[PDB]
Amino acid sequence: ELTPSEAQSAIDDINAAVETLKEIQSEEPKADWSKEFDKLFATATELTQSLAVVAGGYQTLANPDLIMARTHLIVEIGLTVDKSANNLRYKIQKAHVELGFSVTRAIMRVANIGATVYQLNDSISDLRATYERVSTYRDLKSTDTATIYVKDLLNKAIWNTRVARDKEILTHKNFRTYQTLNKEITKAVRVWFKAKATVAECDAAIAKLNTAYATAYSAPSV
Repeated sequence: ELTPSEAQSAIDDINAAVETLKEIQSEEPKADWSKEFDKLFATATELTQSLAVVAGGYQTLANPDLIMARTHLIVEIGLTVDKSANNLRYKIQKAHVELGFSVTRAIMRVANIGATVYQLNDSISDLRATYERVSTYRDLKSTDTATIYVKDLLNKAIWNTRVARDKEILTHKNFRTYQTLNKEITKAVRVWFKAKATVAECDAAIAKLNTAYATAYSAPSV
């Protein structure tokens, strides 16, 4: 009942979910949700290999309702982490602990050789229920300690500034212009490393970095 075409669509959906997850893992490596990403990716490989057997016209006796439930759950894990990364960045840490736990449980289940259709489908429901619940949690106060999600936004600004510095400032600007910008980058790096930095300190570091880059970009070329 699972046709080769349906099996290939499942493969494509799984691979798209895995690429989304790898990108987020690159940007937020210490995220609570990423504890078991290694197991998830290995399971995704086993799942697409089993699907590839069907897409290739060979016959496997692996249960189709189970393979598709695992497929739907991997897709859901991808969707959940993507929405969380994009929408929950300033939520209190409790939101991320709870959503990370839901993601971790879902990964453990999808990799579990004893998983049932009911359990996999219930994991999909739990990811959705957990996302909806923690979405209503309160936001961090600017005086709270920055979570790793806020620190990752600062890190992104640091790296964005380094990339732009090498392509636009070192290439065309004064040595003093380059060095001044590097000093401002260093100030942001220190905030990023300070374990007790507040949300406000991270937001201020981002804003100062953007102003420093603008100053350097507007400098006269030579």
